[PDB]
Amino acid sequence: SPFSVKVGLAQMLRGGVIMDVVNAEQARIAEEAGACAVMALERVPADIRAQGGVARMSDPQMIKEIKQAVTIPVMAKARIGHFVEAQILEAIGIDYIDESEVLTLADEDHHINKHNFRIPFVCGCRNLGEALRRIREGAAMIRTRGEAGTGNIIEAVRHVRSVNGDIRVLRNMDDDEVFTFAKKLAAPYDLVMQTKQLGRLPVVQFAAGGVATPADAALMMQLGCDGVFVGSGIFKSGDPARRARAIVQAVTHYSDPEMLVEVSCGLGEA
Amino acid sequence: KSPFSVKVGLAQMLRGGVIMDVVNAEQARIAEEAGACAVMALERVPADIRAQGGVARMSDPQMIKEIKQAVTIPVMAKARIGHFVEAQILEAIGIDYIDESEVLTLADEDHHINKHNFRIPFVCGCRNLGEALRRIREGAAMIRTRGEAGTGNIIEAVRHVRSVNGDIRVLRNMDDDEVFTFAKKLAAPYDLVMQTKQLGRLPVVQFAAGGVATPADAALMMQLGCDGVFVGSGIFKSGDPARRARAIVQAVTHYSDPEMLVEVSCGLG
Amino acid sequence: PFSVKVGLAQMLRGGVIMDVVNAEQARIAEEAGACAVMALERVPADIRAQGGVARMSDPQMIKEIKQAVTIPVMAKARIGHFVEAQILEAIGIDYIDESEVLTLADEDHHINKHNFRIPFVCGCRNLGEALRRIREGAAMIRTRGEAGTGNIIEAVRHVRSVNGDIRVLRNMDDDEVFTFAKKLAAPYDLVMQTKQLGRLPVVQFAAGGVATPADAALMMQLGCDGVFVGSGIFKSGDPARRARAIVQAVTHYSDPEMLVEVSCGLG
Amino acid sequence: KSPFSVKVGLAQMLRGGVIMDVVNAEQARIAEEAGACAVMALERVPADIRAQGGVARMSDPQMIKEIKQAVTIPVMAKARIGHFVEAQILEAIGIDYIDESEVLTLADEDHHINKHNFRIPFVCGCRNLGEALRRIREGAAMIRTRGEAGTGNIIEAVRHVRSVNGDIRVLRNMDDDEVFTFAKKLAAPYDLVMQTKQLGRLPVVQFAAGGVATPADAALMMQLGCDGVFVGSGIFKSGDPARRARAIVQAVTHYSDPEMLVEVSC
Amino acid sequence: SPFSVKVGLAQMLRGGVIMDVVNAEQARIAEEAGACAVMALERVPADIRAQGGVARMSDPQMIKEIKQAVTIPVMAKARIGHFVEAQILEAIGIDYIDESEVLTLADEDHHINKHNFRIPFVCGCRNLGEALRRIREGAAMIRTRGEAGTGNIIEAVRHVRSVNGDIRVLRNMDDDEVFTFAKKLAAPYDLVMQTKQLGRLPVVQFAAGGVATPADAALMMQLGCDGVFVGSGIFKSGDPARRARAIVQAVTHYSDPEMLVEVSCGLGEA
Repeated sequence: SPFSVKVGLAQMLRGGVIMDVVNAEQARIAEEAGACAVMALERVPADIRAQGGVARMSDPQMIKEIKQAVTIPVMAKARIGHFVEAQILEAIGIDYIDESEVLTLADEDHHINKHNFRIPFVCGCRNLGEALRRIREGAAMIRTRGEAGTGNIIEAVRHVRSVNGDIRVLRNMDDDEVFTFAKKLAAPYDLVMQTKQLGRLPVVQFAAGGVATPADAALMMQLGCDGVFVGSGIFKSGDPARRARAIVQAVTHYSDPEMLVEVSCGLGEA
Repeated sequence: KSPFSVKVGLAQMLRGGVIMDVVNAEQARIAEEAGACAVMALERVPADIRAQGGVARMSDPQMIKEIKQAVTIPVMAKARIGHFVEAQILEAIGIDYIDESEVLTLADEDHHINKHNFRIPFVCGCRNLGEALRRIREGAAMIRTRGEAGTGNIIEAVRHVRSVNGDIRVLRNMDDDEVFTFAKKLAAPYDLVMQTKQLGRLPVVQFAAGGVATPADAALMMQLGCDGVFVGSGIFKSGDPARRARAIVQAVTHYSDPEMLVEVSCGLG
Repeated sequence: PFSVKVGLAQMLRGGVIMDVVNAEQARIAEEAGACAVMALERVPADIRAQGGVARMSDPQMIKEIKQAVTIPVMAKARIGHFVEAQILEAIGIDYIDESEVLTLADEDHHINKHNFRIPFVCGCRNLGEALRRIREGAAMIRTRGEAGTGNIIEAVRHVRSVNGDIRVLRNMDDDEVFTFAKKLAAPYDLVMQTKQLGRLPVVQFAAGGVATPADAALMMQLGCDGVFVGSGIFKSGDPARRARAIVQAVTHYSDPEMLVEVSCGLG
Repeated sequence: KSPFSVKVGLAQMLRGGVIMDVVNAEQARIAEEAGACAVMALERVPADIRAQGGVARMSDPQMIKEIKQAVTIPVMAKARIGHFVEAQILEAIGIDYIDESEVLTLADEDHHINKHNFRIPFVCGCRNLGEALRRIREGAAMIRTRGEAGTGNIIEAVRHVRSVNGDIRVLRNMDDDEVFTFAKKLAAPYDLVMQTKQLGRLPVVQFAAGGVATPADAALMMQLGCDGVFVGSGIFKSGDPARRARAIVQAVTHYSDPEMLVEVSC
Repeated sequence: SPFSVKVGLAQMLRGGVIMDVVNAEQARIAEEAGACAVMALERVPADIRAQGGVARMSDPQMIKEIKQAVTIPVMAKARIGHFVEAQILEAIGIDYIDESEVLTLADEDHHINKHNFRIPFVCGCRNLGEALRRIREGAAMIRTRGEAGTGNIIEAVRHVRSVNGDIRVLRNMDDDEVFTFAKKLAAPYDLVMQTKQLGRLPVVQFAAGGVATPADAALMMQLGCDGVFVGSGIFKSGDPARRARAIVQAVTHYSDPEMLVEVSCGLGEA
């Protein structure tokens, strides 16, 4: 009912690219390049790993600057388990909250109870069980955690293959054996049977962590992802507008090699 | 007959050849002039990949096309292991051969590209016979021994060449009844193992790669049963690249002629 | 040709094969509607117990059973004992069982079954094991189960393992089947054949611990094409009746009313 | 013709043969009559050695002489491994072959008899090629695969035969440059390894021993590349020993003829 | 036959000192000081350990410069297992090839098949079995590997004592027990019996690795060595001619303490 409408809200981002932006200049460039949403944060994931320090929810002032600078949906990060950082973001009037593992963990044992919010949440996962548990907690959209800040697609591929692999195993599986499968996944049985009946994840599945090139973006789409997230890697190059446009084109035309060649050609240093 | 057999055939044309890593057109011309049978186009060398660290991907199509238009010999380029889209892009640029390379950052830890789904032929690495047979069944048209790229040290290449050729020779004479268990222990497809037994060699062209630094190295690989060698930027990181290039070509052509090896090695710095 | 031997074995689909130690027992098994009999001198329950080495049976006793019935006759060769197989081929039996219930004769190699004109049965515990036996030329696979115990638990584990992995395979990304063949240690061409068919490229029966009609029927409902049954049948009061019951159970495996009638008063 | 080559030659005459364990003259006559190419004289069988326990030595020369005078086919007897004096005694009784046997109680854990110091030829056991080559260099004229005596179980004999013949085949095709390291890993004398490469087989007669109980067993050994088989008192622990004996001889003679194997096995 | 003549060639160096030389200046000094042979290489063993990098066969140009600069035999190094580096050296017309462990190993499992060459090889060893295996592969001369580049005689003494120790054990050994001794050494039985009958190594045995002083050289000779190798240690001093002459004199007069005092006196820093 109110969950299905949050699920529905996130289906509108299918075939899209979401871009990390630290200011309004960057948010405009991302919108202009055809990003389906922007992710507002103050310190990038590559400079969070490197500089160290504690990474929290961004200053509401800077989030509001980005929300008023574009007409596409705006997302922002709450530390895992930080249900009050989420309450604040809901109250600023952003479109989506990302319960992010790129920020400093705030509860080691419990995630936000996402059903208690009106606006939809994105959660990370590395396997099907992790995704189903986030969904039952009320996540409306799943991303594969991948390995943020590296530019290395290897973990994203492992995770996407893990999730889609286990979904395919489910489809043909003897019904009598799905009980034990739900135990081994540590996932709620009703959401596992829903996943069997759909033959896919009961919500939008995007790829995140290490998508650096058009070819990366397209690979994720060909593996069965519904869209991709991309870091500030884009804006740490010579012509950010061009690199941004390239990844959008790549996700739109993911099965067209001729298109991938044209956008990749002369694209510089990643 | 089959589209695979045609790709295997295409790769036989490189037998007795030297393939050279080139980062620009200047280098590609030198390699062609020195008698290289093909060039391998990449932006960052394997010795500077190990050193600088960072993620190593497929090269910019712009620079690959510059090298393709600068020579008439075949051009190869690297796709990260399992990165089937980097391969699609390279197929579409119109290069001759794709190298599914372990010199680049791994992109799938568990799966290699399904190489049968491509029109142009692939090179794959291996360290033993089972690894080579698995790459072939995935559709590799040409195998190289992974060796140990960026070091200048032939020791790993020798281990691997000896491992592969060693196991091929064991196979040739092996009781047929025992080849089933041999296929299990190799974790290799039984039909390609029996094909290898019947031929008494690898069902595709086998080159050596990783640590071939000197003419003597190149010739050693050929005397161990390799069909050709790959060579890194080591060539172009010396005083007279033209000369060092020419020397390794001559060494692979005249691998059983000590008198020739002395002449090309003499004053090589 | 292999496909001819595969085809020969499809004729046993929906059948019960019965261990028999003499002609009296072979006639009872045929009369009860067994689709084949398995000739041996010492049963698997008395092999575990008496100890000692268990070999191919005396050709004299096998020939007595072959001349006593018109249904196919099977006999056991020790694993890897290709000469015990040559002898059985030459006696004119229909099927050779390369059996793990006999004393192993080669720890590292199975018979090269392609070098024989008559078809072979082989055991397995998982898909990889079955595919390897098939490529060696097995025309029919049984799940090894746990012979001599009367305990169905291992047969269920193995049937579920094989059918489970076949189902996983059907829906599996083609690009991932290479690595799947590596992890199974199975020949890639037979794995892709199994994917295309959506089942085992030969007849799959259950063996080891099938003691009751309910056991037989459970095997059939799990996706087996038939069952083997030991001398357990003939170690009871009315062997004819217990034999008939298991045949009926395999024929009518989805009919609870039938299973009640044959199980009732079975002692 | 070296004195070793003559002993090697003597043993080649047993090619295609069956050697039978016999505890008396009655049994020795039956074995000769059934077409055994030699008899092996001992007091306690290997199946009753494992069971009764105790120390197993060279047999009483009296009983060996009774068997030697009872047949015209060669007679063999067992010396404990390393017991060079038990060998001296057997040489002096005038038997044809000495078996340096692991079925008897070991007498030297670290050294085998120096078999070159004897006029008559020796049989030695092995489990792999290196072990065989080392026995040969010590002067063994004939090798048997140790198998697993007293059990009736062919499994160890098959493992060992496959091991030896397997390594011989690996050798045939092997790069010459790599044979040095192969000799190191086998712990075998390099000259005998190169001899084995050049012949494509064992430089002496190779028989199978330990667990050959049935005609099918005997024939399997022959099809795996053995030149003959040894057989225990298993034969004489049956109803008609003459018939079971004759069957194994027929099986080794006609090892690639299934129709023959069926008739003798029935 | 052709092996015995290579063995014979190397017997001519008995009582000699072989000197590592990196140029013709050094080769002349070594010849003048009475060296029985020179060993031609580009990078010394002390600077190979320190600078790191891969150490290969030297440039044939520099080897030929040294061969034409002296009338005493010239040796050069081939990496272990590098049979083509050996073919090249044979073809330059040097007198001896050293299959050296001071260079980067090129085959971990196999040494050069030295019988396939016309000119004689030197090989290293640390024990008798290792020496016998090199000899059977066709080595005409053995050196004890010692510990090259250190100036420390300790490993050379360990190895010389190990080899000569096992040769002495062999001499008195029951013939019946030599079979098992050959197994434990992992050495070819025929070469072990040859060693028993001679009461020494069937080829010339020199000491190498850590011979820095006249006293070192003499100690090696008194332990039963037939000669010594010496590194560039000699040429890394004030008067190379003098230090060179001293070690030659020491090996010639190894049982004359009065001679050892005179050559050692005022010899400076090693």
